[PDB]
Amino acid sequence: VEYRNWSKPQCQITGFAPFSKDNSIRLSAGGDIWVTREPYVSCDPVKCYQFALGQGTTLDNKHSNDTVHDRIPHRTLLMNELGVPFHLGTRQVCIAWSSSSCHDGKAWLHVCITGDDKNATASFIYDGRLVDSIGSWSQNILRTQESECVCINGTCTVVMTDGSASGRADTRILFIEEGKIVHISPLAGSAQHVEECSCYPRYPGVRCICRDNWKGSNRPVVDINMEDYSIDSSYVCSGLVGDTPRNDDRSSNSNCRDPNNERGTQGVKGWAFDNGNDLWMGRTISKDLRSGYETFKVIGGWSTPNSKSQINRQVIVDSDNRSGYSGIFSVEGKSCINRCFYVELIRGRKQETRVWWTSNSIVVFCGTSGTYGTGSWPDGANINFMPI
Amino acid sequence: VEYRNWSKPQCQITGFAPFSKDNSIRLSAGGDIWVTREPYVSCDPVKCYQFALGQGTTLDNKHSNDTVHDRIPHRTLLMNELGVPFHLGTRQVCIAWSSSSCHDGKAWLHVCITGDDKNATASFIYDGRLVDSIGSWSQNILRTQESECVCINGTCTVVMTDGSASGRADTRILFIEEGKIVHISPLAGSAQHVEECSCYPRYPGVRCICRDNWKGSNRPVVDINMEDYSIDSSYVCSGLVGDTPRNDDRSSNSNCRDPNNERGTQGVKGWAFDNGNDLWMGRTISKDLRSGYETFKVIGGWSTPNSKSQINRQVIVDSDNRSGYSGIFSVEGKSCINRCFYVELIRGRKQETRVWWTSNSIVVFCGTSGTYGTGSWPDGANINFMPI
Amino acid sequence: VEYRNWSKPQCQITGFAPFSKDNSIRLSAGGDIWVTREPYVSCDPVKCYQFALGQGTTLDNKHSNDTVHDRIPHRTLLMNELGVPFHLGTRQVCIAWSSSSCHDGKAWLHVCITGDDKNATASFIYDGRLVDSIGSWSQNILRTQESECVCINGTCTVVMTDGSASGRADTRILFIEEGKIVHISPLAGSAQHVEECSCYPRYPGVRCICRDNWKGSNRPVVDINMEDYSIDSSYVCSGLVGDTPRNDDRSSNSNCRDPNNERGTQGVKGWAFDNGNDLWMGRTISKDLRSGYETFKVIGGWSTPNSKSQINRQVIVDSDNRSGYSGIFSVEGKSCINRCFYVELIRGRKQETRVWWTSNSIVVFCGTSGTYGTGSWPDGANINFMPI
Amino acid sequence: VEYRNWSKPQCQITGFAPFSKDNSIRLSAGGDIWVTREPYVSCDPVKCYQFALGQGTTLDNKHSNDTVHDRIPHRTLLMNELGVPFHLGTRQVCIAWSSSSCHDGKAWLHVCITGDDKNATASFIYDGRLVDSIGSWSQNILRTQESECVCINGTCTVVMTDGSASGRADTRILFIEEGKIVHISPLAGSAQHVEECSCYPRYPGVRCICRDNWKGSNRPVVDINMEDYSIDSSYVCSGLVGDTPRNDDRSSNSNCRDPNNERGTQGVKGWAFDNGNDLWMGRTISKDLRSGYETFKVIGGWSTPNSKSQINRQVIVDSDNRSGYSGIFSVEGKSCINRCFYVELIRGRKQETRVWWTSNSIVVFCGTSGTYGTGSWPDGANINFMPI
Ligand SMILES: *[C@@H]1O[C@H](CO[C@H]2O[C@@H](C)[C@@H](O)[C@@H](O)[C@@H]2O)[C@@H](O[C@@H]2O[C@H](CO)[C@@H](O[C@@H]3O[C@H](CO)[C@@H](O)[C@H](O)[C@@H]3O)[C@H](O)[C@H]2NC(C)=O)[C@H](O)[C@H]1NC(C)=O
Ligand SMILES: *[C@@H]1O[C@H](CO[C@H]2O[C@@H](C)[C@@H](O)[C@@H](O)[C@@H]2O)[C@@H](O[C@@H]2O[C@H](CO)[C@@H](O[C@@H]3O[C@H](CO)[C@@H](O)[C@H](O)[C@@H]3O)[C@H](O)[C@H]2NC(C)=O)[C@H](O)[C@H]1NC(C)=O
Ligand SMILES: *[C@@H]1O[C@H](CO[C@H]2O[C@@H](C)[C@@H](O)[C@@H](O)[C@@H]2O)[C@@H](O[C@@H]2O[C@H](CO)[C@@H](O[C@@H]3O[C@H](CO)[C@@H](O)[C@H](O)[C@@H]3O)[C@H](O)[C@H]2NC(C)=O)[C@H](O)[C@H]1NC(C)=O
Ligand SMILES: *[C@@H]1O[C@H](CO[C@H]2O[C@@H](C)[C@@H](O)[C@@H](O)[C@@H]2O)[C@@H](O[C@@H]2O[C@H](CO)[C@@H](O[C@@H]3O[C@H](CO)[C@@H](O)[C@H](O)[C@@H]3O)[C@H](O)[C@H]2NC(C)=O)[C@H](O)[C@H]1NC(C)=O
Ligand SMILES: *[C@@H]1O[C@H](CO)[C@@H](O[C@@H]2O[C@H](CO)[C@@H](O)[C@H](O)[C@H]2NC(C)=O)[C@H](O)[C@H]1NC(C)=O
Ligand SMILES: *[C@@H]1O[C@H](CO)[C@@H](O[C@@H]2O[C@H](CO)[C@@H](O)[C@H](O)[C@H]2NC(C)=O)[C@H](O)[C@H]1NC(C)=O
Ligand SMILES: *[C@@H]1O[C@H](CO)[C@@H](O[C@@H]2O[C@H](CO)[C@@H](O)[C@H](O)[C@H]2NC(C)=O)[C@H](O)[C@H]1NC(C)=O
Ligand SMILES: *[C@@H]1O[C@H](CO)[C@@H](O[C@@H]2O[C@H](CO)[C@@H](O)[C@H](O)[C@H]2NC(C)=O)[C@H](O)[C@H]1NC(C)=O
Ligand SMILES: *[C@@H]1O[C@H](CO)[C@@H](O[C@@H]2O[C@H](CO)[C@@H](O)[C@H](O)[C@H]2NC(C)=O)[C@H](O)[C@H]1NC(C)=O
Ligand SMILES: *[C@@H]1O[C@H](CO)[C@@H](O[C@@H]2O[C@H](CO)[C@@H](O)[C@H](O)[C@H]2NC(C)=O)[C@H](O)[C@H]1NC(C)=O
Ligand SMILES: *[C@@H]1O[C@H](CO)[C@@H](O[C@@H]2O[C@H](CO)[C@@H](O)[C@H](O)[C@H]2NC(C)=O)[C@H](O)[C@H]1NC(C)=O
Ligand SMILES: *[C@@H]1O[C@H](CO)[C@@H](O[C@@H]2O[C@H](CO)[C@@H](O)[C@H](O)[C@H]2NC(C)=O)[C@H](O)[C@H]1NC(C)=O
Ligand SMILES: CC(=O)Nc1ccc(C(=O)O)cc1NC(=O)C[NH3+]
Ligand SMILES: CC(=O)Nc1ccc(C(=O)O)cc1NC(=O)C[NH3+]
Ligand SMILES: CC(=O)Nc1ccc(C(=O)O)cc1NC(=O)C[NH3+]
Ligand SMILES: CC(=O)Nc1ccc(C(=O)O)cc1NC(=O)C[NH3+]
Ligand SMILES: [Ca+2]
Ligand SMILES: [Ca+2]
Ligand SMILES: [Ca+2]
Ligand SMILES: [Ca+2]
Repeated sequence: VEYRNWSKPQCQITGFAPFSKDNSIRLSAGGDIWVTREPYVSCDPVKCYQFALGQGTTLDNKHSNDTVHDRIPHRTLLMNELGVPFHLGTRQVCIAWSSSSCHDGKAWLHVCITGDDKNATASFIYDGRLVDSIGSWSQNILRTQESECVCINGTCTVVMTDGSASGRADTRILFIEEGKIVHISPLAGSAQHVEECSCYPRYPGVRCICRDNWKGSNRPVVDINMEDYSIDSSYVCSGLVGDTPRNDDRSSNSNCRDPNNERGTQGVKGWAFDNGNDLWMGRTISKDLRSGYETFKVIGGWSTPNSKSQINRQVIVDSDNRSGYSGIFSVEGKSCINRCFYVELIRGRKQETRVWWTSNSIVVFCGTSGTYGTGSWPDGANINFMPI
Repeated sequence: VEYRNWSKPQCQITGFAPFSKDNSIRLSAGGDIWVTREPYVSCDPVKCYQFALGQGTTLDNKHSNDTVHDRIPHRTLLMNELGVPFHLGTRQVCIAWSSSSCHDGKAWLHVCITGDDKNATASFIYDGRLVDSIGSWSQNILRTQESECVCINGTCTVVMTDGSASGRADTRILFIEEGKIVHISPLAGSAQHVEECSCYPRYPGVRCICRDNWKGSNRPVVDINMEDYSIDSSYVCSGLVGDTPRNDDRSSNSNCRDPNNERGTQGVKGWAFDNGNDLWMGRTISKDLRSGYETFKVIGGWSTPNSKSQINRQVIVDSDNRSGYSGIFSVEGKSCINRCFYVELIRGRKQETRVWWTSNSIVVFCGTSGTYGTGSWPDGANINFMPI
Repeated sequence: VEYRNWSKPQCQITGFAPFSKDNSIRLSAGGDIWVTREPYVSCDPVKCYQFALGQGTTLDNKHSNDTVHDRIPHRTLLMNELGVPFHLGTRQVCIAWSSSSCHDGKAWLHVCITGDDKNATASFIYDGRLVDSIGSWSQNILRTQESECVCINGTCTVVMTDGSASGRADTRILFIEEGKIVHISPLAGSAQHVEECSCYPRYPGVRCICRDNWKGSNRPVVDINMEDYSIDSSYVCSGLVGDTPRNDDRSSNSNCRDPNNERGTQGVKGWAFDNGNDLWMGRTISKDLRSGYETFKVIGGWSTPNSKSQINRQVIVDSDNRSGYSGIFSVEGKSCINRCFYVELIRGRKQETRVWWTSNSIVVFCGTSGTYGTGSWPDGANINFMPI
Repeated sequence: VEYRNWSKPQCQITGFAPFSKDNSIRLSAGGDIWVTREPYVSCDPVKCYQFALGQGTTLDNKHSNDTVHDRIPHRTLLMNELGVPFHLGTRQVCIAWSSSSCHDGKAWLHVCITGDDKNATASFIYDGRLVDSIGSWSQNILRTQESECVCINGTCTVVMTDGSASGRADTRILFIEEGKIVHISPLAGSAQHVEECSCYPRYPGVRCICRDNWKGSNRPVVDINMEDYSIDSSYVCSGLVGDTPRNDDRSSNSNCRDPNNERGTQGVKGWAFDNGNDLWMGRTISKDLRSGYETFKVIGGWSTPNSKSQINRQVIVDSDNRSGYSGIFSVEGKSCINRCFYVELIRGRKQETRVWWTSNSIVVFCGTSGTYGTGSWPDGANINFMPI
């Protein structure tokens, strides 16, 4: 077993082909399936596994009541193979409410976070044993990537933030190799609030399209240099730019430099990636809520400030449907490394009222160089059918 | 791991011995088991796995209502080992309503199809990652083999059709090696409507006994040359010839050349195979419906037009029982490659009315050179016992 | 992987130590667990697996009604590891109502029998594929060992009988190597009715303590020579001799030669083994029914006709409890090959009336050279608790 | 595969980081999960597995009624990977009410105990087969470690006691290598009643912090020499000393030599470990009951009699919550061997009355050299939600 490093050109994609779905909510109406949220997937050198943060209970349990709450001690990192849902025999990889996982080539890595909001502990597990841990550095809800981290040449990198969500915070990028932290570096560059980074490998470094939860609808970029521990911020030029809440497409701005101050506050985890001066990107269909999902390439979306010219769009989830979080995950090809993405479709309480629980299901597509068609692959759970 | 190529003489069989059954419907009355249809099996160099197209739900679910519909986004390729039914921990290999799977020796291949009837995408997955994809080429429900494809010397071949079911259509045979499409060839020869091909390897090529859904009760043959990408049609000489609806055994014709124009329209996926001038073949017992199943060798059924002389018959499912789809699957012996076959036994709605769902179970036999006996191995689900 | 041959001295045992139990019935009252009967276990070079003949249904199913019947098409060979019960994800190894399984060293072997009582087929599966098959030879319920077969030097041997249960029958001993039958030999020696043989390896041959279901309470012996295909009968000298029904211990006879004609008819599968002139043996506690179980060595029980002198007894199941079938299974030690045994504890219909199903659970002990204590490890299912 | 021996310096810890939890009780309210108690975990060279003594039944079973009883024949050693709970497909490793398991490097070892209180049998299983067994030596409930045993250089060691709980007893330390007992040695030194030893490897020997159930609140030490078979007793100097019932922290004594005679009788399995003259140790928060849990290092707690000076405390379970048994388990690092610990959280009958069953769940932390935070990770099962 050699170490991962990703020195292959990114695959020239043409859109996204259908790749997987797990129907968690439908099956939850007839079967013992876990209550989760905040999902993600990450492929080890051999196969893709699907993660999520389960709430120490199953859906048709009485314990499902009030799962809208994000943090509880009885929360853990569920992990199965991609395709197989989170049933009663799923292992619980660690105690956690915030997470991230990667695979350096040799073995896994799971940064699991539990504890109180004021003082928390992030445990670093690698190869199955616990190797290190870190304390909160600002006493306000220490959180992490919420998706797959990336390891180049034996060294994994996960960005982490602790401070206030809608107010400035303290973010740093830890370089943790073999489960052991061998460096920490704070944020540098023009970004105002970095939360929930979707990070992909781009030789010889790492890139992150994150979540400004305080000042902007535009998305912060974070650039990590694995050979130097140097950090850099920016923003996505895309005039089309998409977080949620969002302003409007003809009234949205971005200069690639600083928050657009357009409904900035609040948001959702998202993703995007470059191709020269072009930017492939996902977004919910709506500016106001997390309903439906759409992908498209924005011409000059990576190098020209405020470019709002799009080519190649695909509806992933129909506008009359729910979505939520989402992140990108990349996988090595035998020639180039492709980039795929997952999309969490949340059902239940707060939005939906018949029921008192909150859980999600997933869908996932992958970049293709070939031709494709059309559709809308959503949840499919009649709320009147579902228990509670 | 070397590549498959199948350069062994086909085993001289004498009938079919009992091999497997999975009791899916019975167990569905007491346990969380998936709703499926369109099953099939395919043996990797080591063991046989059983596939099916599950409808994003379990049987004793409220989501089971109205599963007679063939296509929905919440449809996926379930896959377990042969014998173990599709329970709540079965992985969902991909999103799909139409499918096919093979194993080139090194790894698997799954051509999964989803999307709209007017524009669909067939995703090609190999070794776990997504390698290519293809768009619909005629805007009318792009479909595929519905059983195992065959790979000789590193190159897999799946025939595919898109166009109208009862009217002519556009069929081609794609040669897709390593998940990557490296050729496409359209249909050639005398066949009028090729759907649902049961294809087996016959060195140094591939043969397919399919489904003429528009003009004939006789079954179309398709011949693929792996070394040339050349195609050829014919029809099965068997005067006995069997699709469904079928005309009558004393009133059925076939000239090995073109549709018999005897109740031609509509049909069902089926199978058959040669042995010199002889043809071993399965068929439902009835001309009108898919009830019961029978196998037998037709003397001169492969080389003499309209031969209706049969030797060696076996009742697989009693005439007072249900059947449906069926396909052949072959497996290499340590001397010759045998040919086995599966039979889908569908229960539920449309035919059966007490319940509102549609699902199947399976049985499967294998060619033998030894002696055998008698029986009728069907479903076994008292509809009055079953939920809904 | 080399072939098994067993050229090690049998371990000098001193009684039986506790080894495993699977609580199938208790767990069946709260969980989806299979309905079975006729269990057995067999250790592959690495670990012990537990088999049984499940009735195509789960216990808290409505299909469980009337499972007292021994034969149905919807019957299969369930197989899990020893300890893990037969839950909804257990694979069904083949279609069968009568069975046997062994492991030649390289891979498994399962002689599975289905079909009609008048004409049946015994399918021979090895290494996962189907290699051969055999037809009934007398038109009256073709049956086999019902426990593990034994393979010495690449050649497996399973004894088989077809004919009437309580009247004479046609028994032969087939030598089936690599799934392929390479010889058959009929019965020889003094035995009158051989059914359900418990066969263990005794270099350089095989020995079987069976079930005379027509003329005797004494148990028939069967001796197979792997190097010659020669057969030999006898009977167990033990005056203590135990089948069921049995006569009485002070009124029981055996001359090691022919049926004692003492309640002879009917019986149950059982086991025993030699040690010089001594015979270790299991038996139900009662002469009339299958209730409780006891083991003990009978001094001179192997070489002296009618010896009824016992030393070293152990109650395995209390007299106020149920038992049933049982067989011996041996396992290689790093110095000598030990001999263990399983005991089927049947509950439900015929005997018990509250419920309408029939199923069993198991317990299993193993020979020890060390010291031991005392107990009674039975089922534990309150019939008033159980469903139906 | 080489043998374990543990010749690495113990890792200098700084407290305990969060490592795992399995939410068994919550999930038991919606799903088929086992009833257990007396849990523990033990890491094989590759991954950690979690053990427990299940009561031959599931929680929402009617058989769960009256599981407060410690011993029944229908009791077995459940074993899954750490994280995955004990669901219906968990294997039952052996019949047992008292247990211990270790891994010599090559394979496992399970000392399983069943039988009557007056005469019992402890079966020794290694590599899957049964190798030896031992009889009770005093006719009064033969018991063992109840946690992981330790094997240095091919030889495993489990301490064992048989005699009266609250009165003196007969304890010895058996050295059982390859499943075979190759020595036994009785207790030596100053200890009065040794029960439930938590034993960790400390090159080149083994150390055990046990349970004086008759004369003291202080905890007995047991020292085993693997190269000599020599034993030695002591007591923990910690004035803070903690068993339950306990006296009071300002009124508790210990001289490292003999029982403090302070509420001595009764107790609970516990743990502790040295670091020079310092002693890291767990304890329930309360002197009277098993509620809540706390860890801390006691300055001079290993070498100075009656030292009650503590530094570095952590609340693991809040004082308003339940705990119970607990043991230490160590795992090798790539530089030093760390020490972790598990904590059983029992719910149900005796204490809790709404329900009639008794079962536990678990939490588990691991030593860290890094920084940490704060919390209380308990069960989380609303007793009003739970069945029965
Ligand atoms: C789900 O929970 C809600 C409130 O959330 C918490 O409730 C706790 C106790 C627990 O479930 C935990 O999981 C959640 O964090 C329950 O809502 C209350 O239900 C009663 C039902 O009667 C409402 O009506 C009034 O209640 C009293 C008893 O409380 C009755 O005498 C009368 O009916 C009275 O009219 C009450 O106003 C509800 N409160 C809120 C804030 O909505 C809910 O019942 C539960 N539901 C389900 C389906 O599981
Ligand atoms: C299964 O579904 C049928 C119709 O199929 C769809 O129904 C939707 C809503 C959903 O289940 C989806 O899965 C299917 O695609 C249901 O049939 C209708 O049921 C009512 C029951 O009352 C019939 O009677 C009349 O209905 C109204 C309410 O609709 C009542 O006030 C009166 O009883 C009235 O007489 C109605 O005519 C049915 N329609 C059809 C086309 O048959 C069915 O109930 C459902 N069944 C089960 C057992 O799951
Ligand atoms: C289990 O089955 C028995 C008989 O065995 C078969 O039954 C079939 C239909 C199916 O279950 C299959 O699995 C078995 O091979 C059932 O017994 C009969 O039950 C009725 C119940 O009412 C008895 O009473 C009389 O029956 C009629 C309807 O049949 C009613 O109007 C009246 O109550 C009437 O008094 C009948 O005499 C029973 N027959 C026998 C031979 O015992 C049984 O009900 C079923 N039980 C359970 C708990 O699953
Ligand atoms: C759980 O068990 C208790 C007692 O424990 C044992 O019970 C056996 C039979 C079995 O469950 C085994 O698992 C346990 O070791 C049951 O308690 C008794 O229940 C009755 C219920 O009615 C109480 O009231 C009186 O009982 C008679 C019938 O026994 C009725 O006519 C009247 O109601 C009468 O007032 C009785 O006093 C209880 N005994 C004790 C010692 O508490 C319990 O019912 C059962 N419960 C559950 C929820 O599973
Ligand atoms: C990235 O990893 C691969 C794995 O070794 C390194 O390149 C391969 O390594 C050898 C020789 O370099 C052979 O496996 C192939 O020639 C290389 N590629 C592949 C796909 O096999 C590569 O050197 C590493 N990257 C860097 C920048 O050092
Ligand atoms: C990943 O590994 C390669 C493999 O060694 C690194 O490339 C080497 O760089 C060092 C000095 O920095 C040289 O000694 C080697 O000769 C270079 N390459 C190879 C293929 O040998 C590369 O820097 C690493 N990547 C990162 C991001 O640190
Ligand atoms: C089909 O595959 C086999 C796998 O290699 C090729 O034949 C075997 O290969 C070698 C030498 O040819 C040995 O494994 C045996 O002599 C061959 N057969 C078997 C069953 O082992 C074979 O050459 C391939 N077919 C063709 C037409 O090239
Ligand atoms: C499968 O592989 C064999 C193995 O090479 C092919 O047979 C060879 O054909 C080429 C030229 O076509 C020759 O160079 C080889 O010498 C031939 N055989 C062998 C055993 O070496 C065969 O064509 C392939 N089958 C198909 C259907 O393409
Ligand atoms: C039975 O099988 C074993 C497996 O090979 C044969 O004996 C072993 O084989 C070699 C050399 O004979 C070594 O593995 C050991 O010396 C033998 N025993 C063991 C336990 O390892 C043995 O020869 C076979 N029996 C006969 C009768 O030929
Ligand atoms: C099991 O195998 C051994 C291993 O060969 C057999 O013993 C050999 O017998 C042949 C002639 O019968 C000789 O050529 C060998 O030299 C003998 N033994 C060995 C260890 O080489 C033995 O017969 C076989 N057992 C059975 C029951 O057939
Ligand atoms: C404990 O086990 C290890 C496993 O072999 C022994 O030390 C290692 O063994 C070799 C040479 O000694 C190499 O694997 C490393 O140098 C050693 N340590 C490790 C972590 O790999 C060691 O000798 C054994 N202990 C004793 C006391 O003999
Ligand atoms: C564990 O194993 C080592 C490895 O051999 C033991 O150390 C050896 O002791 C013997 C004599 O007692 C010497 O022959 C070796 O040369 C010593 N060490 C090594 C690394 O070779 C050690 O005693 C064993 N541990 C225990 C607790 O018994
Ligand atoms: C730790 C935690 O609660 N994470 C969240 C989960 C969901 C969630 C959400 O959007 O529902 C918000 C959360 N907060 C953040 O991630 C802050 N960036
Ligand atoms: C895509 C799709 O719906 N496939 C079918 C499934 C079943 C089905 C059937 O016969 O029930 C028919 C289908 N149509 C075709 O296969 C056309 N050849
Ligand atoms: C084929 C079949 O029915 N086997 C039996 C099962 C159980 C059974 C029994 O004893 O319940 C009897 C059977 N008959 C035989 O084995 C004849 N020796
Ligand atoms: C064999 C057995 O019953 N073990 C116990 C389990 C639990 C238990 C307890 O504390 O609930 C006590 C037991 N007795 C002992 O361990 C004596 N040290
Ligand atoms: Ca925002
Ligand atoms: Ca037709
Ligand atoms: Ca008899
Ligand atoms: Ca005490």
